[PDB]
Amino acid sequence: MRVLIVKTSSMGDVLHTLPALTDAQQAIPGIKFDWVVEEGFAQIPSWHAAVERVIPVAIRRWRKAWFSAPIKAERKAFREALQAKNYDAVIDAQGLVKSAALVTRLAHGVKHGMDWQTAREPLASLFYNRKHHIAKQQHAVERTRELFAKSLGYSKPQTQGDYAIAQHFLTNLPTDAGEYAVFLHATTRDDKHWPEEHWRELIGLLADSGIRIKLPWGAPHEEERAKRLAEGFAYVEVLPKMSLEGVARVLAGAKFVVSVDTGLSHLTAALDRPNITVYGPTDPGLIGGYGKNQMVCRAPGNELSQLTANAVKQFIEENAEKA
Repeated sequence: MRVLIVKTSSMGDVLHTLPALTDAQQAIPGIKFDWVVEEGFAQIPSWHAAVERVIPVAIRRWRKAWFSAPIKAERKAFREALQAKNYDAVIDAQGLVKSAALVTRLAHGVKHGMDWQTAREPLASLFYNRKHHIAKQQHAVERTRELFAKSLGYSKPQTQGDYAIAQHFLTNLPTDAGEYAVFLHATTRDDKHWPEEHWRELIGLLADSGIRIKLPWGAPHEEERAKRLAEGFAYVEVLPKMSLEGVARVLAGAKFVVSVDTGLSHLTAALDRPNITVYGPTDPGLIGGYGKNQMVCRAPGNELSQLTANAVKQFIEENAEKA
């Protein structure tokens, strides 16, 4: 059986889809999935054993010069790749009209997706052959697991979802795995960041522990902050720029992680690494991580400036058993 997955964006949304493939591979021996995903996240699906072909898209980039010869060429190559195989099922786990009309609609095979009552955008339901009702009030991971189970004819397992991508890295973990923690400081919005002053204080508190701390960056402003945080601490290192797979490997080797609500926090969760995520303006109950060793640290008044490093360390210490 070969199934096509349409779930292109939000690194977190892509990662939250992994447990459903695991369920499926366990219920349907031999099943393989092809996956249409945004180019920036294309490496993620390749880490799962049940994935065969990864078909990258770049909707936002293409949208800015849609009919230019270059993009025109890219899109043609994309449509040809997308329509090459006749699938036993196409599962749109995105539920957005944009991706349903540009991708799902063009695939060959019975198309499954969320119904009018439960799709992110109700109208998206019209592009599917099979509309499944997936209760909105549950974690995104469970919703996708339910969708796959309903689309493929098996009951969703009662056990904790398993992303099953850690095994891809365990074979080649960094030589210093377990000797360091990773602090994920970069995110998408001013108020979602934990003040640098606090990050530095937390780092200071771990000075005599013997632990090393590594800081990632992917953009100049992020590197600049990383350098400011590492300034003065010999046990802190600013990582070189790397691919998503590269940072995933670093995360795979971290004893634990402290992070803000950001894409890499969801990656950390997918790799089964103990993680303390600090929340302010965003609600963990609505958009938090899935993983069991994923810990939620709420800032007082949903204001991260109010979250002290002492509280975060105290938090790490009373949740140490989890880590």
